[PDB]
Amino acid sequence: SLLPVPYTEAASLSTGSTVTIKGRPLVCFLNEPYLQVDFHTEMKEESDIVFHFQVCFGRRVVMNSREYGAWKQQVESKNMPFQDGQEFELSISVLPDKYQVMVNGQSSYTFDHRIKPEAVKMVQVWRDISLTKFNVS
Amino acid sequence: SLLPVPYTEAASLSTGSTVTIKGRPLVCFLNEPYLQVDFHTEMKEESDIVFHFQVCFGRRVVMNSREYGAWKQQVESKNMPFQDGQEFELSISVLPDKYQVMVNGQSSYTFDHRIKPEAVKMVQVWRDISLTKFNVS
Repeated sequence: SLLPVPYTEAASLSTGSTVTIKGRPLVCFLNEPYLQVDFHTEMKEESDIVFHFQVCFGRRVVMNSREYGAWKQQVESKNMPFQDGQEFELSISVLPDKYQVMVNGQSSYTFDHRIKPEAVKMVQVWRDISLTKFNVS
Repeated sequence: SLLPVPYTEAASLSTGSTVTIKGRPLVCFLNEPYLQVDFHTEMKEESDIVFHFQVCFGRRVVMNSREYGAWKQQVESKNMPFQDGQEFELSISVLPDKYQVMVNGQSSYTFDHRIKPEAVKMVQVWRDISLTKFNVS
């Protein structure tokens, strides 16, 4: 029932789209496992990133974009709704002005659009998780 | 021919021991894949770490120890012998005073012993790599 990780899926997004991910960190929070979700402009892994969401479980979350190969202004959050050793459900909704990140049904992070979500062609979910579900509305 | 990752093996070390790892990052350096090698005091993942070696490919290496659950003084290196998109051979040798880390046959990092290497009971190799070989002399 596990999906391969790194997980790559071609995707198209617009206002109203939701990306839902169900997974579990591979190790305890003391070990600082990571989760990364990247919305790419092309199927290639080295392409630009419209939205980069990286969790360091139990510590912090960083968000950014990678434009013409360069990381832009990093946004950091210490909000940590993820629970040690538990399965999580993460949903990323495309709103007119921003992305809204729900964790286990709780609004947890937002990121204003820097590039139109229509530029997205691929989503990659990777780092230290097992993945059971991935869906795009 | 691939080994499972995270990879955990019971181990005993002393002066003269060598831990050899052969693997490949799962993604390009632009994506900053990580490699982590931890020498633990017990088979449990949450146990103390005598030697923590973490690579952020193309950026930096950090080394530390985790004693009674707390990270101690971090050591950082910008030395980056690892090559983008290539298979690497990493060897960690236990010398009387320190660990010596060879990357593709080149001495690349050292870390003075903070705890006797005889305290090690397990080695864990994890993060964003595929692993083809793991050996302890």
